[PDB]
Amino acid sequence: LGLLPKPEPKVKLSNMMSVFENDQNITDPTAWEKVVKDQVDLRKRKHLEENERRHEDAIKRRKEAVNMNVEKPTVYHCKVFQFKNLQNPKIRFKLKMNSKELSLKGLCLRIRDDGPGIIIVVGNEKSCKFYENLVMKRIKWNEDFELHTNTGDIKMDMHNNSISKTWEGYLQDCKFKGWFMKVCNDQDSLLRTLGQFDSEHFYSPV
RNA sequence: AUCCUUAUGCACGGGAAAUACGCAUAUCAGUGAGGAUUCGUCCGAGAUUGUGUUUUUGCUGGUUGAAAUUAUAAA
RNA sequence: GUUCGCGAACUUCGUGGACAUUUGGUCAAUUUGAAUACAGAGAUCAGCAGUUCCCCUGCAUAAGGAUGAACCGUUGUUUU
Repeated sequence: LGLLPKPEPKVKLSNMMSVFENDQNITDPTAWEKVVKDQVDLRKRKHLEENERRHEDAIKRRKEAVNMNVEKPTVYHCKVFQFKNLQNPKIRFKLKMNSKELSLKGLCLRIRDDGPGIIIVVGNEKSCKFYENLVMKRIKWNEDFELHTNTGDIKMDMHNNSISKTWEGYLQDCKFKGWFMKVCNDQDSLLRTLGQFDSEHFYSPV
């Protein structure tokens, strides 16, 4: 009740020989072949083009969508860990980038660079879990690594270093505005820093 | 950001089948349908009824035949 | 009586069989107030898509994993 488009015959290289609606099918053999192969390509290309378009639009959406979603978080899972040492760059990098990725409110404090330190990680539960996994399974805090400096590249054998999850709880409010990794010269300083969020307790002296 | 799992949705592509595939102001149904069994047990999702098509829906193309047939106008 | 056969002088005598019958056989159609018709009016070949179920492939969403990536992050005259 329209004739707004038209419906043609879907040829392929197995039909090819059997379609006669479109002309030239034996007349101009290679022309016909080109047409049919070309058609097939278009079909495939169209499919691929469609996929590409979808990919694009999704991407466009996602950026906007993230920005839009400033939802009010009802409850925050938290996990606070502590490590004997982290003179490795790699571990630090992991802690950073992962945190950045996962909207992970928290920090990683420590004493005297080489000394022991704490991580406090907070957010949605899945993210927290992921972080924990990264800490415990993915990273080896008992690995031997290299320090790159001007004086010389220093080998750091650390079989002694280890990592433990202290806490794994739910915090009434997450007072951590972001992920504020730090170092301190002393324990008192560290404590003070911790209490900037009105919460010292996360640390555990052993 | 990279790789994978599942489900789905959209499609390319490749197949098989339409004896199949629906629909319901229906009756029942994981608060058990229908089935297994070595008999101790086991699987666990439709069944009943009614009914619409079902040697097929929608469209295209050819040959043909069919009989396939040619405008006006001035000297 | 009507046929076929055989014995005696086509023709005739002597003789042995067999001898029903009709129903089941109306073209329709049109023009009638019997004529026209005349058996009664798309075929065949071939694509494609649809429907269902499957498998693959790429994309999307949901979820859910796994993994990577250096390095530290935030609460009295020259360097003021």
